[PDB]
Amino acid sequence: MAEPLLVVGLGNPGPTYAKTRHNLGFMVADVLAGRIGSAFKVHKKSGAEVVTGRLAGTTVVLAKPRISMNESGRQVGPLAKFYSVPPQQIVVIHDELDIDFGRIRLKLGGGEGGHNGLRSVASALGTKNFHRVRIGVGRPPGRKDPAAFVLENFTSAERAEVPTIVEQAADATELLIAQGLEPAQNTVHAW
Repeated sequence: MAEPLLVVGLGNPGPTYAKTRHNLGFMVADVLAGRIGSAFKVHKKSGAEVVTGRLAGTTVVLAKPRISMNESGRQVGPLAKFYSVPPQQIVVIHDELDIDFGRIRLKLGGGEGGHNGLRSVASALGTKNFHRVRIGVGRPPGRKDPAAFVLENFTSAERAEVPTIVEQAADATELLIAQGLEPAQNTVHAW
């Protein structure tokens, strides 16, 4: 056993939320599984969905939580001990408010901003040192509040651009793993 890696995506359960701005993390994950072969199934001694296999040159483990978020770290902590994994070999995908609509950036460490799920995770592990993949959506109209703006649907002109963007994020995840942080930062960035 050469000591593996663990990849994770964030979102909420049901038909009611399937296509809001806050569910982007779920969409990129259904695609990666189609590039491997099989479908999901529940892990009984923790309670979540999992898939195992081969990718970009090495041994990998994939997942999706099943609870409302201010309650989502009670299943991520236990899963990490069952297989004996270090904190520097963990990767996570989510949505971002401080960048324009159609941009991507990579990172290690720092502050959590305004996402509720990110804080629940670092509080169960005991530290803030893990890797991240950011995707932006913009700022609110006038005097409209930030927590109500992310639960709505997209407008019509933004709707014909979404399937193109989901493809570019998957290609970028395979490169971090097979080449490294500093060099992969030189092809995708600006200023």
